[PDB]
Amino acid sequence: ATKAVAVLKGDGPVQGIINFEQKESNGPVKVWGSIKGLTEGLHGFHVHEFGDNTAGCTSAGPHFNPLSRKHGGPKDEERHVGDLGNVTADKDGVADVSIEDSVISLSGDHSIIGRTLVVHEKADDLGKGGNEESTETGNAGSRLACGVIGIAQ
Amino acid sequence: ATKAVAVLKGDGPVQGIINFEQKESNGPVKVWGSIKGLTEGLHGFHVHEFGDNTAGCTSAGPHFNPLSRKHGGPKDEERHVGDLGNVTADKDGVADVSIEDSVISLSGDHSIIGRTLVVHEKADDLGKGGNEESTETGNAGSRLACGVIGIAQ
Ligand SMILES: [Cu+2]
Ligand SMILES: [Cu+2]
Ligand SMILES: [Zn+2]
Ligand SMILES: [Zn+2]
Repeated sequence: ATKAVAVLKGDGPVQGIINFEQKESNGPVKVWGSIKGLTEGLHGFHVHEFGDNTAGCTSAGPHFNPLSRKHGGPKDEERHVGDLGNVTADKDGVADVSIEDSVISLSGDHSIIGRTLVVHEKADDLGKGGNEESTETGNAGSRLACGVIGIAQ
Repeated sequence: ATKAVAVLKGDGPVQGIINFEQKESNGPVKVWGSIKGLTEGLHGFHVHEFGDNTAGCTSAGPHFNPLSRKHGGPKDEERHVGDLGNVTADKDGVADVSIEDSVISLSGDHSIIGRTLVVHEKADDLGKGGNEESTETGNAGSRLACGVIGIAQ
């Protein structure tokens, strides 16, 4: 598709809306929106594999990683397709998202449509942490809110 | 995908988990699971165009209908790809879904992945209602619950 949307819900006060836009298949996807209820600071922002939220966010699985790479920042080469990095929430706990990614897409093999967008408790270290977790989850912590990425108009 | 899941939620007491499985790209989709909190009776059950949930099920748009055909039961030529008929809830208000559709798919053009599955307040007059409106919604009343269809493991 060329436009997708995800409504982030969770158990806590964390909630938000993230829009995805892709002008043309080969093109980079613009991810933009707002999330409220976050502690100020950095928070992991990733696209997990399954858009299954039967057990809330835990059922979403691990990072969408079809090229079986290790975890890293969104500008890194070795990285999961879903590693979108961190989003910063201000003093009022609001994160006005604005990422532009070229690895994820809204069509094809790397299509995130049907998968789960997840916002994390802590910062993602982008794989520069030094331990096994770093190159697997980036040590981002628990999943505060998540939502299935769907086709929008 | 080969498997997908939809967790139905709404602003009322209605909810449930619907599963879909597709053995091969060109075969029929097994749809199954149950909904609770419904009034005893038949209930419209269709796949709507958008997986947009920013405004509850309202933002889901009309029934998924790529081939621009008229509304109808699932057993018709002229029917919407998204017309899955009606489910029936017992006097507990539980509907046990067990459909098998050949028109909808979990991949390709008719892919329902990333869209919204909706359960209605009224029974679907499977288009044979003759109401000009009938040929659009089949007079299924309001959307009690809905969910963006996602890829599951
Ligand atoms: Cu994550
Ligand atoms: Cu409907
Ligand atoms: Zn990752
Ligand atoms: Zn229809």
